[PDB]
Amino acid sequence: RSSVQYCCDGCSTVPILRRRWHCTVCPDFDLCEACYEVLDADRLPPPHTRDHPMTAIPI
Amino acid sequence: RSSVQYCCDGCSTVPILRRRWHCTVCPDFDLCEACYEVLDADRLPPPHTRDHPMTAIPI
Ligand code: NI
Ligand code: NI
Ligand SMILES: [Zn+2]
Ligand SMILES: [Zn+2]
Ligand SMILES: [Zn+2]
Ligand SMILES: [Zn+2]
Repeated sequence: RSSVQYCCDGCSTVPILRRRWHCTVCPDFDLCEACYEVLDADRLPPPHTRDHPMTAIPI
Repeated sequence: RSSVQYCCDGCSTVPILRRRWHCTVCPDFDLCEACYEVLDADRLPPPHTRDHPMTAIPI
């Protein structure tokens, strides 16, 4: 079956499991826990920027 | 990001990797390689039946 899943925009892991750090500003941007913790601020995929508020959403 | 992935109707693994055994008759039915090889038809969710032709589709 076809299933909607969240894929990390930092590392392309899919599905993100347990929780996803979601951008409140971008249209459709999510990070897994590891990317949220380790991705460098100047290496975020544009147009996401480091000032965008992120929220932890249960999967 | 939101992403369409294939989820196995036999074991619920998602994404199916490599290839998916896809039902030609049902609306949206897929098995991973492992389920296709070892699950008996009585274990598969109605309305899928053993006479439905299945085709291997690369992921
Ligand atoms: Ni949102
Ligand atoms: Ni089809
Ligand atoms: Zn990631
Ligand atoms: Zn953003
Ligand atoms: Zn399976
Ligand atoms: Zn079927």
